[PDB]
Amino acid sequence: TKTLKLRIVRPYNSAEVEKIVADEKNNREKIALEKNKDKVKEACSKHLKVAAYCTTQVERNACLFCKARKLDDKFYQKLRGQFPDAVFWQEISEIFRQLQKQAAEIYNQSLIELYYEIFIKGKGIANASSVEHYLSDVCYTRAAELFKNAAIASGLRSKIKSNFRLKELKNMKSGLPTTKSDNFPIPLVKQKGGQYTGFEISNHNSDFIIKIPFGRWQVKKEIDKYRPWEKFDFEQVQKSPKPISLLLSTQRRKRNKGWSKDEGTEAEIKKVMNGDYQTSYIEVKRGSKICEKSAWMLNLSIDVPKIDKGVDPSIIGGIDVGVKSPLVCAINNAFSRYSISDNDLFHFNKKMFARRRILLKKNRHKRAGHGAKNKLKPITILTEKSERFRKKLIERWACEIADFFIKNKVGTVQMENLESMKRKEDSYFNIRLRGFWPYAEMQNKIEFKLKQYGIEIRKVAPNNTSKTCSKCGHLNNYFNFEYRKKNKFPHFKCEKCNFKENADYNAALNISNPKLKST
Amino acid sequence: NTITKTLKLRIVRPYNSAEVEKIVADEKNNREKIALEKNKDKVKEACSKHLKVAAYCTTQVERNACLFCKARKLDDKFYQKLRGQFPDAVFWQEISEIFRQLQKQAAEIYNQSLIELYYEIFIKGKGIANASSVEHYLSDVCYTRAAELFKNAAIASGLRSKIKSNFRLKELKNMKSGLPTTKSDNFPIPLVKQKGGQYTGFEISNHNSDFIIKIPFGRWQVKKEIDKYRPWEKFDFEQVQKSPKPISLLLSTQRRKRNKGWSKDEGTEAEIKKVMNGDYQTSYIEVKRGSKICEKSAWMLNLSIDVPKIDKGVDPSIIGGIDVGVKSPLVCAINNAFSRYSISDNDLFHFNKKMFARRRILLKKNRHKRAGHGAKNKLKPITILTEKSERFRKKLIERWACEIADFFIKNKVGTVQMENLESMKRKEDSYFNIRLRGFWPYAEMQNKIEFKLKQYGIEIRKVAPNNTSKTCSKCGHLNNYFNFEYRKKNKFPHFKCEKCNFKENADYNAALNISNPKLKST
RNA sequence: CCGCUUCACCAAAAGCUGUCCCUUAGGGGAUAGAACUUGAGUGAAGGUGGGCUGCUUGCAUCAGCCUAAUGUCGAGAAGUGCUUUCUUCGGAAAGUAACCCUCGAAACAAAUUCAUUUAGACGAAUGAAGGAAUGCAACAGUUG
Ligand SMILES: [Zn+2]
Ligand SMILES: [Zn+2]
Ligand SMILES: [Zn+2]
Ligand SMILES: [Zn+2]
Repeated sequence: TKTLKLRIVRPYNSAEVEKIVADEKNNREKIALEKNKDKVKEACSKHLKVAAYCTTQVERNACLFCKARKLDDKFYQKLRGQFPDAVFWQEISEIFRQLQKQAAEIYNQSLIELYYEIFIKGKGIANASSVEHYLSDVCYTRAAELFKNAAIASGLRSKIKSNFRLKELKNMKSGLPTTKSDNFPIPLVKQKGGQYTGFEISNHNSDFIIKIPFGRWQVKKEIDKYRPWEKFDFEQVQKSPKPISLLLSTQRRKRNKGWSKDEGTEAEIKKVMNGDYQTSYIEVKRGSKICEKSAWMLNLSIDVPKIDKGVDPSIIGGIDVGVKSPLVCAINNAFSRYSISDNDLFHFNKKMFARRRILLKKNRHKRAGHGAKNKLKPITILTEKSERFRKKLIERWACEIADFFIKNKVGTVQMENLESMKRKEDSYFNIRLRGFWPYAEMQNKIEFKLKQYGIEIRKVAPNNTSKTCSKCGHLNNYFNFEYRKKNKFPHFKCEKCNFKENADYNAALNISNPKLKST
Repeated sequence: NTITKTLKLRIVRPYNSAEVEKIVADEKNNREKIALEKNKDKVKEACSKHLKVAAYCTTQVERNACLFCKARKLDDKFYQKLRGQFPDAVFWQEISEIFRQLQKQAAEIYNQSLIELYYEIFIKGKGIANASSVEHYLSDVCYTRAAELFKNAAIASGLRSKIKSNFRLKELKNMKSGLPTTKSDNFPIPLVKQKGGQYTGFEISNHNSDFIIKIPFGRWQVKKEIDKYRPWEKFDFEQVQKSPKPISLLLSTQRRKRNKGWSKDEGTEAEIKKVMNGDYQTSYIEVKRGSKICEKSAWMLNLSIDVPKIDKGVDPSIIGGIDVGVKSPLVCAINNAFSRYSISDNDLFHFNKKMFARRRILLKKNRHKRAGHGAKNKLKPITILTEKSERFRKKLIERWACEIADFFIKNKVGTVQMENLESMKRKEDSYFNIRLRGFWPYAEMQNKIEFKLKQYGIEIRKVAPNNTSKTCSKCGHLNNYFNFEYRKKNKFPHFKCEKCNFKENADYNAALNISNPKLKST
């Protein structure tokens, strides 16, 4: 099962109507061009670099040109009068808010009525069959006769059946969590197996076209003063449907910043469109980020069974020591990296050193009579307990690396060899931690943890890492470690590739290189 | 006309009687005399409170290296003797399990009454319910249920007043918010008794320079069924009028007497002093638990009080304004007398940055840090440091608010003008929102500054907030060039007018706009 | 050690200027200048550099105490997941114990009990009942 977040700029009614939209958008754009001959000098971005005569590019957010490209609902209303089946952005966003508040009201009121029905009249003793009877006989009919698409009512039946828990609240340990109606989409479920193909998603220019079936939604004569939204009907699909199709824009915003694309999900959407990857859920709500809380995205939810893979020796991992981290892990194929935390061990050594230097100043003439026997008594118990802490921390690190590789499904990791490891000046060790460390138990515990998950070890031990780039083995021999402390450990810039890289990840990439062999 | 407040104080012990308390006070005096003549000057640590009355020694100590005060401490076998001697007397363990049962039952009845009233308003009533219907259904359901379980009327009227002050009807009418429901066991019992004119409330008695409150209560009895599923439901709570047993508590004040402000008229010690002196009749009594300290939680107590407003020289002809700054957190601006206030002395954030580094290194990889023992323990260090940092933040905010109020009383402004909240979250010239991503809650800050200016009768006017960082203040010349990235790339300079050459602090302009009275409110 | 503080000295990847291109939505790359700044750089000094209790809280100091504590564990089985059995729509029951599964566990000091090798000290406890600093600054709170 998965949840996949895509965006929408506009509906897609037909071909020629959105053609007319683009054409008259460009027509107002060229009217803004030919009118602004030093009437404004903001030089909207794009508009200046394409064909214009303006002075200064301003940041493309408060300039006059895109407001002209921002179309008007007078023109949209005249378009609606030529073509009544050409619906637009405000119409679909009103329908979004209307269905969202509809489902939120029906959901919350049916929850509280179920809770009351079970626990105060019937005294808390019934079955879940009565819950399903309330579902089918009350809220299925309510959502199917408030809007005549019964599949949405079945999806709400599924949603409330998941969201209402009888046996939890039987002990009254908590309460029913209610929303502020900004956290609530609409189900729009179809069948999983075969017959209901699912939302008829097609391809477009690096983007998609959805098809969501509906009815007629006659705009009512009485637009209610108390109720600012409910004026539609959403008539029967079995009598007279009219499926709304929308343009699914693939722009994923990165935390209120510009337009970006993430491509770990586009292949999954293509797998939906070929015929496999049988999704059944289109959640329609706002985004959870800044300024996407007003623009309506879409959420495709999918289900796949647990198809296990295991590990394979084609994937070849690497484990290297770090300078900010005590260790790092790297895979030669994908990005797929992993740091190891430092701060807990750092604060622990800080407290241990502070305790030691406290005890080494309030003892020097204070505990008399014994000599340095009972002066040395409390530091030893500290050191056994510190050693047990270091052992448990190393076991936690080994289990973390094992979980990392098992999620990444790596068959074998090439781990850098031990005597070569300890004789390294670039490590996090031998800089602050001088030499006081049990390296061999760490290696043996890592190997035992990995072989518990069944992953072999290689001992490849190259001649010179930490300055050879993974893209091209230039052997950038100006990376002296003295130079690195002289530049306070800067990035690794492979100058022949113009390859600026986090300075230790490439060192971990050299250990994952399978072309060099073991020892 | 009046401003509400609460006072949080700690319960020391259940004050029992006059005779039994005379017995225990004389027993403390007896132990003091016994260890007075037991020590034939094997001691030189007579504490300061003892050198005046019994001094055969050398020096003074810090009132914890004493022995006579240590002799005043009472054991627990003598309390078992007092348990056997007086079965009518009350003691901590019984009162604590009473209050735990009361917290559990009050939370359950509060949840059941909230969903009951939501049902009888919106489901069966089809949403057809004005506010008078809601009060009618409050009195119809919640008071009847609470008097059906608790034979007290005080707890019943308290639950009705608490649910009335919690069921915010208009937001759940137009679907604007979420239905409340509690989760925590730290749920305070409301305890309302009225106070208007021919009634007083709870009988505050200053017996011997201390504080004794008197909660009316019935004669509880021991249960018979003790089910294994729910342990704490183990009492009966019989009727006040058939069998009154007033639980009377003692609240600590010895720490408050040693403050700088105790012989004054404005610090909260003077409100406690007037509560001792008859007036400031309380009405609303919360019984919380404090920090979990040493296997036995110290139950706090909250005392409502309707203080009259301090006059303190108010004349709303004078007008001042405040902002959010970039060098100071808050800057205050006087319209005409050219007076400015700022606060630019604290080292608070390396502290909150070490905790946030610790939270992030716990949070982002929680998978093996402390697993196998629930999620209440898995976030246990985080909860202690978040509560302590929010307490530090609230106390710094209240110190800021008192400095602001002292400034405005020093410059005699009768009414202050403050920004709209919907703009304050979206105001990126702030000293906040650039150092801090999602940390600070500003609604509580504004509530504290609103209350602290209300404490001198200075009113707070919501204003038109639009583009205040660039509109000038000496003359309204509308210098709309002073953009955000323009401000960053000029190294955060002075704002200067295009034609006044008004080179002054930009945030000080951003409040001297609001300090000019010509802005209409909203 | 210190990604602790102060002082002094020192280096510039990160920030600015300026240049140039590419879409210029997000911004991406390099070359010369300065130190506001930075530094997990150097030297002198001191300093829990984590907490707990001290009677509502915070900072600083002080008295005593805990710390492997960002740790490690105790008990369970309300819930999540998983196995088996049934109606086979949909859930139940038995477990299992992996779980952002549930409840918990360190911290002033008098005094008391029981026990320990020989009145000293340790252990297990006991557990509220004004036994507790100084100085500044405040001190409506819950719920949503
Ligand atoms: Zn523009
Ligand atoms: Zn390379
Ligand atoms: Zn004394
Ligand atoms: Zn101006």
